[PDB]
Amino acid sequence: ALEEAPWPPPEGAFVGFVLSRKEPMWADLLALAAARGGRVHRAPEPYKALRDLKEARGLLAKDLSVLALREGLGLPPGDDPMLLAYLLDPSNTTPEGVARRYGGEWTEEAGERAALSERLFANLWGRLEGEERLLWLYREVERPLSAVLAHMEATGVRLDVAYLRALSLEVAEEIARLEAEVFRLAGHPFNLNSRDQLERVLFDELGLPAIGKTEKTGKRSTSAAVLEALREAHPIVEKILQYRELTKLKSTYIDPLPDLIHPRTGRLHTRFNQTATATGRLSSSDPNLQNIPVRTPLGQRIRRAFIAEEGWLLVALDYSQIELRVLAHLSGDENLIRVFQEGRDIHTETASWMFGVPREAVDPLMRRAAKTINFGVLYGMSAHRLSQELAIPYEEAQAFIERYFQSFPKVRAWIEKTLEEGRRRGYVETLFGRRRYVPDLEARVKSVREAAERMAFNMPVQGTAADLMKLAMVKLFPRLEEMGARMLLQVHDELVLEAPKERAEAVARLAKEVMEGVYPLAVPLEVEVGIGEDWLSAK
DNA sequence: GACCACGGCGCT
DNA sequence: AAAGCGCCGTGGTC
Ligand SMILES: [Mg+2]
Ligand SMILES: [Mg+2]
Repeated sequence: ALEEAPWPPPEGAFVGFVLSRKEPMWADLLALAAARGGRVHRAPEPYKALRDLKEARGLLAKDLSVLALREGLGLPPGDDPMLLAYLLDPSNTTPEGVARRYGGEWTEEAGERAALSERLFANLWGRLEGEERLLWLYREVERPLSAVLAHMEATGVRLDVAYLRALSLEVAEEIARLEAEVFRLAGHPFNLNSRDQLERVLFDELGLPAIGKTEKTGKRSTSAAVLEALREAHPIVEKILQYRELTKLKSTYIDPLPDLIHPRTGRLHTRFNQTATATGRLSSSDPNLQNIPVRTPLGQRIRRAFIAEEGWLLVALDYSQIELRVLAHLSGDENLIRVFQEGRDIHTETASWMFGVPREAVDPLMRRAAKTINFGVLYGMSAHRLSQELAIPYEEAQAFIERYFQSFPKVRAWIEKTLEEGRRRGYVETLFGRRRYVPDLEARVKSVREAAERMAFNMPVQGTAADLMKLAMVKLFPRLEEMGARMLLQVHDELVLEAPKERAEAVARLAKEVMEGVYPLAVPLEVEVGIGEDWLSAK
């Protein structure tokens, strides 16, 4: 029930391929095949074979499409059963799993993969039968978006290598001064990178009171938060906090990034994973460029390393208070929609409160602090943690939480409805109908249940913002190609583009408009836009 | 070398 | 009682 034919596969066939490694940009195409009707075609010389295809249909189409772009081809990605599955159940994140759940085994033979892609698409496509809403998301968002992600990955972003190279030597020296002090304070050297060794030193050798425990092993935590609480109990704590910062940045960004520069491009190429999140957001792997530093001074110094090619400019666009505007539209809370209809900003307002300064005195750093608070409280943070963090009394934190929700009466009602329906149906959905199954909504253990609920009511808000960003990327991409501009990165509610200096303004202008008008809501969407030679200056 | 579980921590 | 991610050392394998 599956014969073999000479390479030349008929049009519309599903491809199957094997890579030396999972990164499309660094991978060696080991094998390539195709499956159609009831037979399979294997290419004797894979690279040569790529030229024959007109489209990539099958598991991980975008990835082969990326490698294709890397070789000068324009093979756009088409149907991909992974996208259908992801839409049926966001827990379908890997081929291994999707193949086992929907009909087969993910092997290492290209032929078998092409055959697998075909039968999988057939079964999954049959399951979406009637799911008009998921069908809309597939054809109007996911499938086209895959093409967008391909170009983004293949294009990559420029990095100032010698800059980070020198930054490394500089920080290494500061790390040395910090570890050296810590050791003097402890009275003896030990591996500071080891949480276990630091536990003993802090809680046994020194007489510092433990503040909390780790989740799976119950050890006394040495988290930055636990360290905050002990900042004044001993001189060694501040030191460890700075060591933690520097080494985190150094080992995670400063040193690894310069070594990931592809030779044929001289740019960094990240993976944009389309089926890896339970809410519908994307993620970046290998170089995960969705978590590049930005808070601290050294963090900012690192972001300054992402630069535009000579003669071009980076254009950074970011939705304003994105998830709050979504909540207003989902909850229907008129007081909250009025906030936006009146051009207000909850982050600036919370910041004003936090630091005891008039709005107009809040800086971007203070406002950034307030966002974690606003979203922390919205999504479930406890009075206890809130009081701890802000460093205020329990009652003062308990009051803020009360006022917050009392101020937007409809939000809690919406939350409550999202859960009831979630309990009955077994899943929750976004504005466009993206679904996430949350069975634990009925666990008989409060601990597990309430955690399940927090995950449950957050999905529609985070997911909807995701649908929006993806939709916008799909509408924006073609407009950019015609203007000679390129899309480089996506950071959940942010886009980083690269445009020739003579068009950077028109591009910024166009992107902003495209994004703000993506899908009109009961509240306007505002996009902040910036232009500059490096990512930091862009925003 | 190649992986994994964890505690941590960078970003949204 | 914030949610969603991926990556880095440490320990401990294999
Ligand atoms: Mg934003
Ligand atoms: Mg953002």
